[PDB]
Amino acid sequence: DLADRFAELERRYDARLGVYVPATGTTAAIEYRADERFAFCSTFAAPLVAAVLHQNPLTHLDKLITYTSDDIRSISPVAQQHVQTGMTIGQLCDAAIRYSDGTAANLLLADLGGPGGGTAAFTGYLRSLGDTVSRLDAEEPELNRDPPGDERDTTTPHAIALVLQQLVLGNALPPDKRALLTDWMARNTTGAKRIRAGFPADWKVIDKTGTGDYGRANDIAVVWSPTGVPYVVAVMSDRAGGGYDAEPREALLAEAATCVAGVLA
Ligand SMILES: Cn1nnnc1SCC1=C(C(=O)O)N2C(=O)[C@@H](NC(=O)[C@@H](O)c3ccccc3)[C@H]2SC1
Ligand SMILES: Cn1nnnc1SCC1=C(C(=O)O)N2C(=O)[C@@H](NC(=O)[C@@H](O)c3ccccc3)[C@H]2SC1
Ligand SMILES: Cn1nnnc1SCC1=C(C(=O)O)N2C(=O)[C@@H](NC(=O)[C@@H](O)c3ccccc3)[C@H]2SC1
Ligand SMILES: Cn1nnnc1SCC1=C(C(=O)O)N2C(=O)[C@@H](NC(=O)[C@H](O)c3ccccc3)[C@H]2SC1
Ligand SMILES: Cn1nnnc1SCC1=C(C(=O)O)N2C(=O)[C@@H](NC(=O)[C@H](O)c3ccccc3)[C@H]2SC1
Repeated sequence: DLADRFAELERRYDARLGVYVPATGTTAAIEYRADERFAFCSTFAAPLVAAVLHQNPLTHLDKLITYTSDDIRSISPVAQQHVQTGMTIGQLCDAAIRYSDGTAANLLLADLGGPGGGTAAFTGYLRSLGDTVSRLDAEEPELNRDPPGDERDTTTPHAIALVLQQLVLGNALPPDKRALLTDWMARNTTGAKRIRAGFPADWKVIDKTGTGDYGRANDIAVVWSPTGVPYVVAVMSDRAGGGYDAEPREALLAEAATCVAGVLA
């Protein structure tokens, strides 16, 4: 039984684990703590890039954004290297997805604009996709830091799975913009040890990870079977029992994904 397996993983990793896989015509939804809130961490970058793509003509990707020393205040593997030249919106989208670049995410929030440095407009974008649960309240790095149980900067496995389903498999974006989002997630550099690790090599996986304080580790993915049948997989976790400095445990996500893959294979 899946729920027993997931509960065993929670005990193993001193963690809280949330899992959602939407139903298909032949598979029931998989749910474990699916409606409990967990911090987004960088998983929000996927719908953030969708929002920026949706909002603008595609040639907005070529607009140069300049930024300075006081803009680098979070892990930013790409933006730190390009601070002297600026980055285009397309480069920012690439970095935000593929490297979880926090400065890139903050600059994209600013590009979206409006109250809360773009966080209200981001939340509004999710509302437009029928998500009345998720909320973004802070930028990077603060959005990773809310205490366990705090609702700020949270989604749920169920909510984020349904959002990602619309973005990747549905019609939230026109095909040209959808392809940009999907390809950036396909070329992600941060997810090899999470959902990807739980699915056989002949399944395709595209994903966006998140990692935060209090042992937070997330991954949201779309996977395709070897015959092209897609599934959406959201796995979220935290480790409040270890306090603020608890390490994220990628292996919890890999094991959870292995259990999911066993059901879907
Ligand atoms: C196993 N796993 N999976 N996901 N997260 C983890 S471990 C959590 C984690 C730790 C930690 O110490 O344990 N960190 C560092 O150490 C910091 N390194 C950097 O800030 C920086 O060098 C960097 C950031 C990103 C890419 C390359 C370089 C960060 S990176 C996040
Ligand atoms: C997804 N991909 N990329 N490279 N190889 C693949 S798997 C082959 C494939 C499958 C399938 O059932 O094998 N598809 C879907 O599922 C249908 N749509 C989407 O995936 C779609 O919502 C989307 C359309 C346009 C741009 C981005 C996303 C098609 S797309 C072709
Ligand atoms: C309960 N127990 N007993 N023995 N092993 C365990 S649990 C295994 C384990 C976990 C874990 O994931 O569970 N860790 C963290 O999280 C990491 N802590 C830090 O990075 C940080 O707080 C720190 C870095 C340097 C000096 C002091 C603190 C390491 S500690 C090893
Ligand atoms: C790829 N890699 N390689 N080694 N470790 C990695 S992890 C990939 C990664 C992700 C992610 O998308 O999973 N991130 C976030 O989410 C952002 N979290 C924060 O900035 C954050 O404040 C924070 C960072 C670390 C510890 C506690 C809080 C960053 S951090 C880098
Ligand atoms: C670019 N790169 N190189 N290697 N991995 C990478 S990817 C980024 C990354 C870095 C880094 O260097 O940025 N890491 C550390 O530093 C390690 N942190 C720890 O193991 C950890 O917190 C710890 C636990 C217990 C005691 C002491 C330290 C890992 S975590 C992954």
